[PDB]
Amino acid sequence: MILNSFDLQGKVALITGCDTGLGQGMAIGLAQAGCDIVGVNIVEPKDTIEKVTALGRRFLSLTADMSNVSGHAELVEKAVAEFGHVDILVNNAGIIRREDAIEFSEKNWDDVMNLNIKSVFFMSQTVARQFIKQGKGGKIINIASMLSFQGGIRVPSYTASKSAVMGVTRLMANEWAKHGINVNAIAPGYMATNILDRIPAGRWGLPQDLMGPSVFLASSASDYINGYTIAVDGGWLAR
Amino acid sequence: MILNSFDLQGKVALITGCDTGLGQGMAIGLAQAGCDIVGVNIVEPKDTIEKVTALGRRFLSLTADMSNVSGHAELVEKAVAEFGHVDILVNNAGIIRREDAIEFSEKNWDDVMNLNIKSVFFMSQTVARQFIKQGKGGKIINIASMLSFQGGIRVPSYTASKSAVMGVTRLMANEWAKHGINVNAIAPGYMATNNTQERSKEILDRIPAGRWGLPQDLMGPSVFLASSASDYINGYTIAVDGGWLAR
Amino acid sequence: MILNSFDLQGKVALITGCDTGLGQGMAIGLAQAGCDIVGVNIVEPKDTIEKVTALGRRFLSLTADMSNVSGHAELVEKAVAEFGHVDILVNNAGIIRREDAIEFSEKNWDDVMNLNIKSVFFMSQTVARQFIKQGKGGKIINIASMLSFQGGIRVPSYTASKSAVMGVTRLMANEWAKHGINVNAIAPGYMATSKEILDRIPAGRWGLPQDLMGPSVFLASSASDYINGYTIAVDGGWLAR
Amino acid sequence: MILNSFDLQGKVALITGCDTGLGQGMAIGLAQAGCDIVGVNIVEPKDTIEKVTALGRRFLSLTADMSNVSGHAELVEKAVAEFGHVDILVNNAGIIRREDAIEFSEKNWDDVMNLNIKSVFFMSQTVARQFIKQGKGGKIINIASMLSFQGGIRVPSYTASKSAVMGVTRLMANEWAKHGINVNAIAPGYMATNNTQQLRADEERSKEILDRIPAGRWGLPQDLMGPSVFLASSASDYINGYTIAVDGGWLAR
Ligand SMILES: NC(=O)c1ccc[n+]([C@@H]2O[C@H](COP(=O)([O-])OP(=O)(O)OC[C@H]3O[C@@H](n4cnc5c(N)ncnc54)[C@H](O)[C@@H]3O)[C@@H](O)[C@H]2O)c1
Repeated sequence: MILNSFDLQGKVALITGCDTGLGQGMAIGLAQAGCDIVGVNIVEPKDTIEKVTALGRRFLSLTADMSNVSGHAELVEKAVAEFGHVDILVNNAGIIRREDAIEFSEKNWDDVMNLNIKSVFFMSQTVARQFIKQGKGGKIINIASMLSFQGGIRVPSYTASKSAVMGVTRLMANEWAKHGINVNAIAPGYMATNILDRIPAGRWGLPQDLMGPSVFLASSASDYINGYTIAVDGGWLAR
Repeated sequence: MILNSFDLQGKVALITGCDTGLGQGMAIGLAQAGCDIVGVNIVEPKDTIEKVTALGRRFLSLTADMSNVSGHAELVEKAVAEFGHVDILVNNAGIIRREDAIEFSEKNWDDVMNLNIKSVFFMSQTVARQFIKQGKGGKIINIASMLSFQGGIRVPSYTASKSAVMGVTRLMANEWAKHGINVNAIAPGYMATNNTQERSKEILDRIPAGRWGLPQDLMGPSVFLASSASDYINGYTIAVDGGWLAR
Repeated sequence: MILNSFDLQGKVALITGCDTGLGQGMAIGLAQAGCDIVGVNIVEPKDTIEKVTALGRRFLSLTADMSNVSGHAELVEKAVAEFGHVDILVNNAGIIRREDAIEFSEKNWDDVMNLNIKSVFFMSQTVARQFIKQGKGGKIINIASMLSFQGGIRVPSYTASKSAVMGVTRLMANEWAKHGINVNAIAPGYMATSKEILDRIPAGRWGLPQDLMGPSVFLASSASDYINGYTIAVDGGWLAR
Repeated sequence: MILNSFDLQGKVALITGCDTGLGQGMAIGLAQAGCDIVGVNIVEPKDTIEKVTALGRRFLSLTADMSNVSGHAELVEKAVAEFGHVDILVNNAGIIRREDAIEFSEKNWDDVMNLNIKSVFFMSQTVARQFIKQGKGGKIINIASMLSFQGGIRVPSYTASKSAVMGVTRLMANEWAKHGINVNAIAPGYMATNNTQQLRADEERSKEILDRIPAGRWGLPQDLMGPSVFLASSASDYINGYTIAVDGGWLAR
């Protein structure tokens, strides 16, 4: 029965950057579908923890700067100790820096790239090693952007990193499919979080809009989807 | 709770070409998710009917050449009687003709384009009107292809039609989002069906999944795109291809 | 010497739909680069002929409905008889029909598809047969749209046909590239051929027929020999935004 | 008269990585079209200098590590001092590192990203500042890849960087097109240069790729001369933010 394919009962999902907005939405969405949650945040995710534990699921709350790639192995070791396994990774921790391209600083380049693409690759690598050891496959969900498709303005490192996310998602699928690993991405549109007439849906997107697609991509219901980016954008890219 | 968003209890789904292969899979998947099915076919979908009814769901079997666009209005009327509404449409009925591009006949062009794109737009329109009348939105799922993205060989009208499907999917979402209608597409990879019956091994080694797709692989994605779980996805094509486009 | 690679002296270009605007621009640009021109139009391209012949180039004006695919072999035979060979095809003849998608007529579907994609495929087939006979390769330039990439509104058959153009361009390259035939497309942006739209064009101006002269000469020349199956946007940055 | 639009007489082009292969091809093509050339290389590009000067054009040879973004301004200042202006930038300097993704080292990440995307953005920024000062527009040509479109294997930082090139090309156009600056990219297909040397030595793999190139041949440096001149010229003035594949039909197949 196909509805069972969406059910994430007994699954363990590690979501970086889930204290608020989109990442919170996705963490709560995965918990609602049955996942226990490991969070990695720089801010304590109390509201998320309350909402996750209120569903009767567990939340392991890890505090770390995701840009420190040497730190990743331990984060995943702790998750594995606490739950026995890690099944799903959502690489949502990210930042944006706005400055005219002609003035753009090296700091505003490095900080964004270090988090939005470099740490995404290395965290995916770290978790994939654990998936392989487990031998039962795994799911990775990266977070792309409309700026994976279009250039935008004043955010060169964000556009670069998000375009890179879409590309590296393809490579990870190509290389790791043999390990039973799916790697896909969600590209949110313009979301009401920390233009409107160009959205066919006529509304801003919300964290709630990412719950369904994230459960879908985290579940057996999307097993033959791999290396692909799915726009959750109210039709932005269509117009 | 989010798992309730995938539940299609009480919905009616019209699927074209569901007697076999991919369409059969989507019809059955939609039925398992709670849908009553309306089939439109050239041959009786006997197996599909038995599997849909075995789940305690209803199946209306309509028979028609989908390429006849004047006959679409009636098919939707027949559905609205009996079931009372139509909430979901899957435009899966299609064909392919293989012939060297330099020799390609007008017949092999028209036959493919009439079904694969023309009939798809006009059926979507017909069902869209019904959606608007009903006033509670709706879902359309078109079927794209790897040949919406890549050219292939010896199938100019197929590549043309499937590329056109990806594009009209965008327009229909743009124009009809205001009516609460989501129009998306699934692009299957290389699937084991009648459509694809050592050349095989070269392709297979370029599918990261390492296996042909199956009708079962479209059940999850089709239920997803037919449900509230995908409400902010519109005008978009999702590849279900085992990583083909990634390689 | 690379500038020689852009020189189209001795070449013959068949352009459909070149009486005005973009098609006229492309025919003139090709003529400026050295091409003699064969036009196919519904009416005499009088102004285009004047401009081409003023450059010292030949113009053969054929009058026909490009949507009649049974007529193509004759059009190509006439071009080959007049000049001895045909080297370049530009499939510009096209139309658009605007009408709400929910009300869209079958006539406004058929009319647009017959010309914008069906005739494009069959004209390309017709000319490709001639290219293969000649044995010196050839060039096909199809005309795509921003609506090959985006949906638009009120023009279902236009979007269908132009999305199809981008796809069939890929397939024709796949099959014919081995013969030295290059099949590519130009996707013009918003051309002068309101403020809301300009503010989303990075270049901050409408495109002009002259903006297609360089790209069409490039894709018709030796300078683009390893480009095949590809659509090039000439859009002032529209798709980037 | 349109052929004049391709003529780069009086123009000055700065090409990074033009000692060999693709970059050398583009430098020579630009020089054949009339450009004086500024090279930025790790060693003196003797062959390229020979060929460019034989055409009657000037070659300013700069030796520098393009990954050092602090040194870019000085490179451009030298160019401007020599010729009075810089009109065209080709961001060709790049590397690739092959290693299983599951094992991929931090070094193989950083070295590739630093050159292939970071330095590309900052060199573009440096030259764009000069274009704005001059007030006569300018051309930037970035170098994408088939791996801007497809994933590949064993080269995560390459795929990341080249996908990022396609994206930043869009943004740079968005911001700078108003100044008559055109930022575009060329995506070479499978070209017979050092980067495909190992691949081409494997007879079996070589044929599997070649059989999937519709043109039925590998690309060569000469195949980028025309497209680079085009993108560096007034003939492409309404093309902006776009990546053009020079791939013999690879992406079409
Ligand atoms: N590898 C693949 O199988 C693949 C890949 C991409 C897209 N597709 C598309 O998926 C769809 C399903 O094809 P398939 O793979 O199951 O093989 P298929 O040929 O068995 O499916 C075609 C379906 O359409 C029906 N049909 C044909 N002509 C019709 C007509 N005139 N009116 C009504 N119904 C008609 C057939 O009876 C059948 O049920 C098609 O649109 C196909 O082009 C398939």
